[PDB]
Amino acid sequence: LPIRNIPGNYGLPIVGPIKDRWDYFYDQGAEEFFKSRIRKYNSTVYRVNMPPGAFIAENPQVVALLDGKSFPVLFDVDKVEKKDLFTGTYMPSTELTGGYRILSYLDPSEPKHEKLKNLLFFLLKSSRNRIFPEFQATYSELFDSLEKELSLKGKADFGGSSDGTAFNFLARAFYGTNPADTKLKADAPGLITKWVLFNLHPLLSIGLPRVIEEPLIHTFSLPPALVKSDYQRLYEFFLESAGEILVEADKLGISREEATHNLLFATCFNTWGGMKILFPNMVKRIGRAGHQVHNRLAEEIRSVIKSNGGELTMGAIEKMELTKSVVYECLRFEPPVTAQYGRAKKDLVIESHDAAFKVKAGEMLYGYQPLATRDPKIFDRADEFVPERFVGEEGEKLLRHVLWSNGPETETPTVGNKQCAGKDFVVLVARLFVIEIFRRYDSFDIEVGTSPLGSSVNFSSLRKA
Ligand code: HEM
Ligand SMILES: CCCCC[C@@H]1O[C@@H]1C/C=C\CCCCCCCC(=O)O
Repeated sequence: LPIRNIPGNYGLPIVGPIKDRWDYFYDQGAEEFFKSRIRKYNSTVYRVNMPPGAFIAENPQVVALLDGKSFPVLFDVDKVEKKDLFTGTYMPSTELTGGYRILSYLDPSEPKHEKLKNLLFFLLKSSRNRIFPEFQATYSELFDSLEKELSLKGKADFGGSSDGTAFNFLARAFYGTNPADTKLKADAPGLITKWVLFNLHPLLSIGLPRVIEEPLIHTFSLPPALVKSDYQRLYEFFLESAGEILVEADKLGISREEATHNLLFATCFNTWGGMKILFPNMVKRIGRAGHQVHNRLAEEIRSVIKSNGGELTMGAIEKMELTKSVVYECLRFEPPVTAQYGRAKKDLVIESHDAAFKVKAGEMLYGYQPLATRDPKIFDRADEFVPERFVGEEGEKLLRHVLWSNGPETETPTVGNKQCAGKDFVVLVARLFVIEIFRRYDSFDIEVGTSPLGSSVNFSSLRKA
């Protein structure tokens, strides 16, 4: 391929980044922010400032990788460092996480990265026999509550009930603990939300005018001290609930304190936060796919479950072709976490589809995943949600291009990479979500809107079987 100069510029100091930040949050939004510049530069690889800049990030300058050929460089640990850039060009204060640099911020070359990731592998593996009955029991309550709300109001706010459900499910599946039986009561969603806000506010817009938002959440960090006691409530819950997992932490040579802050982060930020983005988006997309798709999903899931003697099992789910594919299409069409960063360890040649580009050691690389996963030179009808995309031998090959987990879907998280530790779990619970919906309902209608993180979704009808 021809070597090309990386297009784009960073504009003037201070003023360049601010204008790019207004574009990103207010005047264009992220998708059009990235696409308008692809069109301008005639390149899917270019230089751009990324938020937050201001006083929170020291350097907003990145090289954006916005196609599915160049983006995978971000998985390659021989090529990029993955230290302290989970949230990009800035890092939330370790005051927010008990003074620790949590697993998600550690490079694979740090020994504690191996210990902590192995701990989460154990967390997940040791919960395998609770996932099914706990998901089915807690999500059954969710849908009871949603049917109730629909009959009262004529619509049912999904996100307003499903946040509690997700956390209840995680506590019971991961720790055999019902939050209702603890001091947390039903408080966890609110505590986690505030704490996540304190972590992620430099990257978020909450719909307020820019005159308020910019000074309040985009220039300076929100003080960690103001969430410290909310965090302590969550910490004490993990300390008292994580008994069996803490013995294994002890065996792995991890302090009880470090294990607990890490278990909290993994459950509350990685898992519950990812679920908080994913499930309402799934409802939105599946809802938009229409009633014929719902009926086909319903017929598949029910038949397969009946063929399995009414028992839902891991192996039964492998039969549910459209179900597996729909889940994959949700993850491709709309990756829940869109921002992946990596610092070039050495000088690199990054190939895109029509040119190659030279980056120097130390440059921050950034990918906006939905432009890699909706890349029209990799996927046909790339901006269409196609439920059956991954069905059959030929569709399954395309999975290596589904990147939600910070790696190809065909690859496994290891202690050596930075691929999502809960990869298999996420795909599992997302499938169980679809299974629970369509073993109850032949179809549904939604009303949708925007959320600071993902989507705001209402059911306006739920057609029971
Ligand atoms: C639907 C929910 C989830 C979503 C959307 C999601 C997405 C992601 C993404 C994109 C990354 C890469 C971060 C980066 O380096 O830029 C990541 C990393 C990570 N995730 Fe997940 N994830 C989810 C659930 C989970 C679960 C269930 C676990 C269970 C323990 C988990 C644990 C982790 C950990 C420990 C890392 C850092 C990996 C490492 O340092 O090697 N996440 N996740
Ligand atoms: C809300 C919690 C996000 C899900 C957590 C899961 O561990 C991955 C998060 C990876 C990087 C976090 C970046 C924070 C921005 C999240 C929303 C905006 C976006 O999608 O980029």
